Amino acid sequence: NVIKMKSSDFLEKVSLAFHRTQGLMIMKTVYKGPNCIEHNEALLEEAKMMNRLRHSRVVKLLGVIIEEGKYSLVMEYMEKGNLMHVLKAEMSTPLSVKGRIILEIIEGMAYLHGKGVIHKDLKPENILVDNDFHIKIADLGLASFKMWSKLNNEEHNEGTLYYMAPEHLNDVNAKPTEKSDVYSFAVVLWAIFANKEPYENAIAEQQLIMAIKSGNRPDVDDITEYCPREIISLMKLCWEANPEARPTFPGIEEKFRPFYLSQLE
Ligand SMILES: COc1cc2c(cn1)N(C)C(=O)[C@@H](NC(=O)c1nc3n(n1)[C@H](c1ccccc1)CC3)CC2
Repeated sequence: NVIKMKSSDFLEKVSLAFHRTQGLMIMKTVYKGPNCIEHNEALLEEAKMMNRLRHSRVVKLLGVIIEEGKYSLVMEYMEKGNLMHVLKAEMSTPLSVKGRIILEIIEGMAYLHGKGVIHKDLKPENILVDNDFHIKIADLGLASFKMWSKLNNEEHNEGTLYYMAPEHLNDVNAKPTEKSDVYSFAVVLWAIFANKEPYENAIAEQQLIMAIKSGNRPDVDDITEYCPREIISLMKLCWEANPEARPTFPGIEEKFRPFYLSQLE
């Protein structure tokens, strides 16, 4: 359940926050300025609906702060940051854990798709990791928070394409689908084993967009550490140019869970 929390609930732009009674949380204040009270109940219900997406692999929206001219969202604190932070830490992550993170991403995405939620911005920054290396899927760019996103863009307030299905590059009139997210997943799979972002040799945005739409993909030979052949096959399957040929997350799960259990766990 969501709390209509108050600024007063916290000790004296994104920022750490210590709730006076509940503890560490993440706050994004989305808006400062004129009153716009007419938006209040829609902002609250939208937060309620996002808060109703509950699953072990989906991040919890803990509270909102709705005040005279200050609107803030409050999220649970994931101790190890996002997945790229984890992949780029000095201490390595063993193959078993990488396999589990993949399985858990599949579960969160199957759950979301089960509820009719198309993420549209899946990427390592939206995959958060707790102290025990379990993951939760987040929506930090507010791609599913329609009203808060508009609130964030209002005039009187005070981006990466690596993971975008090629159908959406240079085409803002295509509607994203579940297969859009599957493509993103494919590139996340590559990042997990490369321990870095793809396309490091790309020079210009227009060169990248045109290259990916012509069929360029992340360089599989650039994976130095060991990567199971089945996982190389999965990412190639998941980033096929034809969206209708990419599998669903339930189809992915039925393949990868028995492979995870028998080979990587
Ligand atoms: C650093 O930038 C950000 C951006 C934000 C935040 C922290 N750092 N805070 C404080 C949040 O609360 C974020 N919330 C989410 O991303 C969020 N909340 C939920 N989800 N994501 C879940 C979800 C996941 C995927 C799709 C839809 C909903 C349901 C609850 C959105 C705004």
